[PDB]
Amino acid sequence: GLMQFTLPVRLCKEIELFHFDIGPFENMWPGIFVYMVHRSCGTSCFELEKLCRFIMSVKKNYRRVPYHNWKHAVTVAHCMYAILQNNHTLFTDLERKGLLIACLCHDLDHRGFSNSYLQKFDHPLAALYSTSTMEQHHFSQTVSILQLEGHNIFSTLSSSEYEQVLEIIRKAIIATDLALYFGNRKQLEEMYQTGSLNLNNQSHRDRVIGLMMTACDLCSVTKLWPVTKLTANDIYAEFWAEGDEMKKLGIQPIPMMDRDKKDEVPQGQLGFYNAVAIPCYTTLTQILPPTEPLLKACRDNLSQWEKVIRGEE
Ligand SMILES: COc1c(C)cnc(CSc2nc3ccc4cccnc4c3[nH]2)c1C
Ligand SMILES: [Mg+2]
Ligand SMILES: [Zn+2]
Repeated sequence: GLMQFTLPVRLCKEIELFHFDIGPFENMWPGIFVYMVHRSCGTSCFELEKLCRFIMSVKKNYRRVPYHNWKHAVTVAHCMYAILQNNHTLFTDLERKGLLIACLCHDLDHRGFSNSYLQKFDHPLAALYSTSTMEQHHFSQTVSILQLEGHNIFSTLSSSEYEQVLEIIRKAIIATDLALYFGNRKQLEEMYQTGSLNLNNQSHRDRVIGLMMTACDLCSVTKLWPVTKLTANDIYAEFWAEGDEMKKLGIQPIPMMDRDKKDEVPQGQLGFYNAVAIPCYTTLTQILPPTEPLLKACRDNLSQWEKVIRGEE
């Protein structure tokens, strides 16, 4: 009850900044997450025995893939921590509980392959879930782990609060399907400009939470340049393996996944920042002004990719 987690001084300070990197010491990541839950939610939000057992079961159900791994889960949860901390009063007690857990679980049991690859392969998950295939799988796995004896961190919620939190986590995880991001952001853009955006409207809150999930999920583009650049190696390591497997099915992959088109990475990064990253953090900054450091970090990184193209690095 009186047991806090404490980090070393450099981590205690930098963990509050949007651009924090959680470091290469895997054994510290669970404590970093518990620290963030305690400061974000309270030391009473969860029974520490059940939370610790939830964390270690979630860790076990992430695989050894280059990018969609346990480091990504904790990284995405840290970005959500920074958003919630910088927007103290805008979120309910249930939303703060649900969203950090949602981020930790958002890519559970990822195999390193896109929804398109599962469909073209004719993978069983593609028959079970026709759209947002992996994201429906990730939520399914989250419910499974919550139902293990000793793992139900929500047990002290009432029946209706339990149903509300699972529903927050479900929409939050579905919203990390990038196919759905584009329409979600256009709607939030119209609503903000015509002035109809209303944060007491549940359907509006849902949309805003969806954008927060895209922002946290893409947060490698908001780090210091050396982190952004080294994470891009892991992202393309997964993509190029998928392209290899497309060729095995007799299908030319899109250039993003074809290792033979490495040379076009810098130009592909520009398109991604201009079409997805910048618009995402711009709309998020309009709705939640204190998230501006993410937009500023994203624009810095766009500038670094432009310098790569101009041969300056
Ligand atoms: C997970 O989201 C991402 C993040 C965070 C960073 N980078 C990316 C990759 S963006 C990207 N879009 C394209 C389009 C054509 C390409 C042709 C040749 C090489 N790379 C390409 C590329 N990379 C993604 C998808
Ligand atoms: Mg995902
Ligand atoms: Zn993810």
